[PDB]
Amino acid sequence: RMIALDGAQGEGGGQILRSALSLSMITGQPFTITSIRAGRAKPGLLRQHLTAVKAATEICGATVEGAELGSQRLLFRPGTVRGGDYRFAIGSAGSCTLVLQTVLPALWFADGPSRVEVSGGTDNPSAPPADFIRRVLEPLLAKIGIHQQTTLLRHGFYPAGGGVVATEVSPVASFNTLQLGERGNIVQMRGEVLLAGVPRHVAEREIATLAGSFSLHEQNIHNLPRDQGPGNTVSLEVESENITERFFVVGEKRVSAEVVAAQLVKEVKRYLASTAAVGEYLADQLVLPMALAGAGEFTVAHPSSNLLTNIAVVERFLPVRFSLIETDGVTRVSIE
Ligand SMILES: Nc1ncnc2c1ncn2[C@@H]1O[C@H](COP(=O)(O)OP(=O)(O)OP(=O)(O)O)[C@@H](O)[C@H]1O
Ligand SMILES: [Co+2]
Ligand SMILES: [Co+2]
Ligand SMILES: [Co+2]
Repeated sequence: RMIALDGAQGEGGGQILRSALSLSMITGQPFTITSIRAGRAKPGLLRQHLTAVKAATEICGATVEGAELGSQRLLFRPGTVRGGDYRFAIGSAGSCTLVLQTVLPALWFADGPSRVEVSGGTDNPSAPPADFIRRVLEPLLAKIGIHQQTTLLRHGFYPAGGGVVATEVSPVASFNTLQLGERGNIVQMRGEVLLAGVPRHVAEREIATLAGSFSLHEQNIHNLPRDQGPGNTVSLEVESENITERFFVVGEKRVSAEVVAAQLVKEVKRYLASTAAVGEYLADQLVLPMALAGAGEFTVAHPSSNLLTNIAVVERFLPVRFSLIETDGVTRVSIE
């Protein structure tokens, strides 16, 4: 029939819509969603979300209502998913990777390989950076039997954007079972600073802060002598025995370089303070792929609203069921 979704679910952001689009294309099940981001400062469909809808529409030849900027209602009726070479432009500093997050799962079930290229923002503060997708998520997808490779072609910063991200995807031959338990011992911690159109000395200060708190196996400075810009992100990649995570902070307008590294340090020690293998963000991004695979599990310290939202949406579209059991401040998310 028709699946009616409440956009106010969880934190009431764009996540429910992106996950809905993915699952609708895959299952063929049509859906309607009201109150899309209705509680936000900038409510309704933004350029990122509209581009996500337009991308999903082009890929499966969908019947759509309300695909417009600021629209808080969408009706989406999917058709047949087609593999191929796709290109989309957000037209702002909107997250390229979140647009990719939307349509990539559908292409896992295509006839042949596909490629999707999206232009826009590349290092948004509240989205997975292309480097996170490539180095954290995708190695885990591969273990599940999903083959996609993401490449950042060009960096785009707020507010101009102009960045470019592309992903290559092959159809899934066979799904597998990935079971992530405790995080296990730390193998390496790599610190990285991205610079573009901002003072050079900034990077050296930020790395010094990191090394004092963890001692980095790598201290990397990546200058972008182009515009590009202006932009600055500080990352910390945490490689443990059974998993690799990555945390980042975007150096902003007013804030000093000394503190942006410090708040990254706090965020990382928070992750380290738990035995949880998966961070709060990666947790919500593993729900759909594990659901589609029919099995799998992971541990996370504190299940976010986006995590629980993705679970709820999945359960509406798929016959899979998630159990969430907490053991000593750590939550095991498993498919029953
Ligand atoms: N630092 C981070 N590293 C990796 N992934 C992240 C990070 N921050 C956010 N994400 C991911 O980006 C997505 C955020 O979804 P969400 O809909 O909340 O976007 P948003 O930027 O909060 O905008 P809004 O919520 O207003 O729509 C989630 O999948 C989350 O896991
Ligand atoms: Co949000
Ligand atoms: Co490098
Ligand atoms: Co780079």
